[PDB]
Amino acid sequence: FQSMSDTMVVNGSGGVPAFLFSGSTLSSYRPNFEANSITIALPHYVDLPGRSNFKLMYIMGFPIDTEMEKDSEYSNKIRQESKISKTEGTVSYEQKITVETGQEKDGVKVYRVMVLEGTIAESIEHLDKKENEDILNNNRNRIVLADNTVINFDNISQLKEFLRRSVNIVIFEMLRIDERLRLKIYKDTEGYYTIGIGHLLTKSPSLNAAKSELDKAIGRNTNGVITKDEAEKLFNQDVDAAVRGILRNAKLKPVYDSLDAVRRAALINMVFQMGETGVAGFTNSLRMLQQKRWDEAAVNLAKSIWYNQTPNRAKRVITTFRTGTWDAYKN
Amino acid sequence: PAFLFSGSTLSSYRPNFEANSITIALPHYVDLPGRSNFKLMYIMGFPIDTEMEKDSEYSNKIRQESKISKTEGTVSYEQKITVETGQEKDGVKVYRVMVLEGTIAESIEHLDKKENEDILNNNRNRIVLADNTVINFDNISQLKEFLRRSVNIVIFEMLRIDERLRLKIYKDTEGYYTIGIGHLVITKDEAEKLFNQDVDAAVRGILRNAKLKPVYDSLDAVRRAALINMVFQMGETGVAGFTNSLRMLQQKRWDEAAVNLAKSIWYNQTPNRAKRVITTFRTGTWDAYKN
Repeated sequence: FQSMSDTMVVNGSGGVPAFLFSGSTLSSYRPNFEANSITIALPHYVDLPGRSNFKLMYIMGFPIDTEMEKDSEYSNKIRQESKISKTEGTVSYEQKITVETGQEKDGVKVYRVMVLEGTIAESIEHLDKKENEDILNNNRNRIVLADNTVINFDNISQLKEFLRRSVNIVIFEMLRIDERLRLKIYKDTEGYYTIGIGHLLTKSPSLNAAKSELDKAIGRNTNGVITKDEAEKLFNQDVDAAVRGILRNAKLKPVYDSLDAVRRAALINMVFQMGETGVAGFTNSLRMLQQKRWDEAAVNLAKSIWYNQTPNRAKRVITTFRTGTWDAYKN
Repeated sequence: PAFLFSGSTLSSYRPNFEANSITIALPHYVDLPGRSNFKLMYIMGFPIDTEMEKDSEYSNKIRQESKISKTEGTVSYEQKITVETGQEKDGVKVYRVMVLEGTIAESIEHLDKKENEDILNNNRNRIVLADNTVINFDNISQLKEFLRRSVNIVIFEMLRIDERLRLKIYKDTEGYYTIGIGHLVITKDEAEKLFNQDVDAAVRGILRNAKLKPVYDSLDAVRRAALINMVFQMGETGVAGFTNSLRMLQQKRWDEAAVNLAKSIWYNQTPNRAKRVITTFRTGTWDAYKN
């Protein structure tokens, strides 16, 4: 006679998903269903609010997104792929996104939702969690865009670095307006050679020393000129160091992680302007931001030499601290 | 339910959908053949059993509890059982199936897999019987002891005849202090547990012995009892020294063994027990003991 033994392992190319109920899911939307705790072990189907072709199946409290070629009752229709590349291209800041991990074969798709309708910043933090490392490393990782098209990534690292790019362009564009992008070396007000977006090259008065330091930074013979793309890299590196210093700061680090990445960037904006301890010495204005009283914090920030010395820039940053969007930057 | 999708399941049922595919990540509902009130839901290769008082599309009606004692009752060894583990809250039952319509012997071996320790230790264990009633067990050890008591029904009667069920401490025929059933005051229950333990021992000792393990695999449950019986009397090493007769079972030829056992000093030293065991070996039945 015949005994079936079913265990845990997933040893081959059948497309069974690995660690389907591991890790955690970040969701900005709660399901409800039933009052009995012990039936989340049972399948619960629900449509995602305001969407189409986006039925979810909840099980063990996790959302699973499911697609089928053959017409189905509980499965979604197959989603088309986006024309946004995985290697380059980005998704815009004001769109939510859904991050998934899982499998597909012969017109059947089963994907564990890791991030349900969250921001790019939130997803970046979420996928970086250690508990999630197992499910993201042994499955196919994709992003389901707002328009319900899909971007498939070759690996988790490619996705998160895609997302790293998606957030970082915005701080670049913003800072381009406030500080200027310079693709040739230029000597600034005090007499320091600079390039890109406010990147100091050297503490030496020699242009040659600057041209040499720029070469050292880019890793080629530049002759004092760089491309928009290299400038962006230098910027990203500078951003990363600015966030570094914000964490080593006792007054900035707290108000930092308590803001949405848009406001976090408004802080980075000041850091680029008046240095880390200058911004640090604002004190009273930070606490009002922490408390999420934007209209009041904006009023205190205006009461400053900074608002006085740079009116137009200070308004854009302050309006960015009111409405946690990039509304202040247009045209 | 802790570890709900951990360990392994043994099943005598073959589902009507593809195994080992992405396909199993979607739920499948089967209505177990021949069984009334026995809907199951498969997910990720595991069957989940559910009871709700409320009327439902993919659930079972609340199952009646069996009147069989969880502490000293048995289920007939001729019957398949289902073994489940899980939780109950507010009229709703969620049980992961560990053994689906398996024999008692199959269940005992499967519930001993270390991969299953965590889940049997941390949820409620119950047997769903052939007639759809259930025995709920206080803890998994009690279940294990229940099963063990159900397969040993026969070997117990055999050895209680040959070696006697003694409650108060008596002296074995070698100076050894012996209680229960040839075990080196208590109640008949306390003895039965010791016996289960000593049957475990003998079987473990038999497998671990090079000479006995192969000849033991080529035996049906009844002839196994005969072999276990011999080990209870003389030990693994003594039994294993019966190479002549011993090989005749590994060639499945009896009768030629029934007399090549009476050749022994063993037969001459304890003729009554030995004729019985020999007869048991010959017929592969219990007709030597049923009196």
